[PDB]
Amino acid sequence: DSGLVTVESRHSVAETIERVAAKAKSMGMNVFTRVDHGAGAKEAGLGLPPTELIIFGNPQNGTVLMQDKRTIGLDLPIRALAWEDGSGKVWLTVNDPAWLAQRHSLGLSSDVAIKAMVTGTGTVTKYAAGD
Amino acid sequence: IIDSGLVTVESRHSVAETIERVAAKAKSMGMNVFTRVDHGAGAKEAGLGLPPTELIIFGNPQNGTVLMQDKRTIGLDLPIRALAWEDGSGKVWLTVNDPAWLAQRHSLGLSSDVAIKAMVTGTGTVTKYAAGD
Amino acid sequence: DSGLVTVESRHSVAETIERVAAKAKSMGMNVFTRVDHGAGAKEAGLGLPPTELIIFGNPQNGTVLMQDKRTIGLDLPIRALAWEDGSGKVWLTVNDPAWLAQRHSLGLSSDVAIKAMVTGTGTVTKYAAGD
Amino acid sequence: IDSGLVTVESRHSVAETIERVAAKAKSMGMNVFTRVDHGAGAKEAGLGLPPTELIIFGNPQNGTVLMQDKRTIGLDLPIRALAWEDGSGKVWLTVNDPAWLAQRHSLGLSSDVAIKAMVTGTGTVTKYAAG
Ligand SMILES: [F-]
Ligand SMILES: [F-]
Repeated sequence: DSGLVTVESRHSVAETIERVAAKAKSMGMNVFTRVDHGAGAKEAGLGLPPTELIIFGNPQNGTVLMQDKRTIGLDLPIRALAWEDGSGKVWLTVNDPAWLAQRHSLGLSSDVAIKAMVTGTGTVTKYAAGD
Repeated sequence: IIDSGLVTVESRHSVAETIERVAAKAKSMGMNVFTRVDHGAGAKEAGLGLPPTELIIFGNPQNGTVLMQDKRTIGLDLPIRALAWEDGSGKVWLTVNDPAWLAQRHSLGLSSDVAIKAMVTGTGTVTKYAAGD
Repeated sequence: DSGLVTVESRHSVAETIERVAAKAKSMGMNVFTRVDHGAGAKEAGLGLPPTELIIFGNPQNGTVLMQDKRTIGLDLPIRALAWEDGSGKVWLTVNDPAWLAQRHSLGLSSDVAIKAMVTGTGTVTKYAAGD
Repeated sequence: IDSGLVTVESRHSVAETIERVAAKAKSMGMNVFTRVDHGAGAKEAGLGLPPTELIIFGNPQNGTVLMQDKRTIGLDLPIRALAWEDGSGKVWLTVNDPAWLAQRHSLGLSSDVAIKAMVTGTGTVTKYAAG
């Protein structure tokens, strides 16, 4: 399994990302940065449809994860990719937190924090992609 | 130290200097530095303990765009990420993704082989310089 | 004579910043970062209503200004501040580019770039603050 | 009258001067918000500009106090510093005079301590970075 969770969005790429930020902030998560992959492609002289990455998370929860296995800090804070395919359909892609826990071999001390990350990712993803 | 696409080497420098060496070597190769995330500082703002731990995000947009033209989902795992972190015994480690592992995860095709090899070269060169002396 | 331009916004602080970003990108400007002053006050245990800064600009235009007087790079890229007052009213505050031209003693070689910055700041502000 | 710009010569390259700003600032408990490579934006624009980099950093607790007095100073916060190399190879570090910013936004007497802290923070960081 890849651990990639991709859902269709009812909004454009820009609006989907702003819905991720708005919902993450309202649940007390910080927004760290946004990486406009589409704009980077345009400056390289290459073609790419709208593609944006947003990085967000709750450092309280992420710290407990890293206290168990520090290498998960490579994959934190939470990342979400909104992108438009060639047909004009918009998708929203995130990591399955349980898959991330398996990747870094997290233990029982991370259990509550993983479920918090599962709930946070699901709530933000469902809100941002739905109406 | 390799497991599940994670590559970890020991660094001869502090966490801060290791991240500075990542940024310097990447910029000298024409790559851009996108952001830095101080996980250690975030732990302190939360009132929790954590040794120095810092993430840096960098890469070459020309190479990354070619990968995303193949499978867009790899844009979730780009730009390149590196984590410098100090353990309890005072040792400093540098952890990066194996680019060939990230290519499998997103099922990249033959048309990405040149760009994947370039990503492997950039990752290995930055990591060797940052952790070495 | 502060060189501050402040107009009422028809949108919330978050929505006003989103409209700044969307309008800037559609005009070929890059978005460099966003600073959530209000969230920074909350992390410090202090009170502050919604307050957000966004930094954006066109490097082609900004480079011309810095080729003239490099110190203007301290005040570039373009900055915009959306903020809510105690009554709930939202404001959008930007620098007058002509005032920025005076602060750094720009010359005739920057005239086209200053006009472009005046046009860019004016177009982004009216769109974001207007409905 | 005045410009409010303080420029000192640095003994280090542009990149090293900026990294020394970040290192000193973070050691004092300030956050680093972003860096803007003006020189890279010039090369991407196809224009010639020597190395030029901006860094944005500050103490959000001290910034919040100032913004509680006059919110518009949030347009000019967090603290900004510009390292740049001239045509002869000399590197300069340019910052805002915090007292000049207090004048610009008409800060009152209640901000005087917070203004002094910004003066101390700016001077301490700049002396280390350029010296
Ligand atoms: F601009
Ligand atoms: F500050």
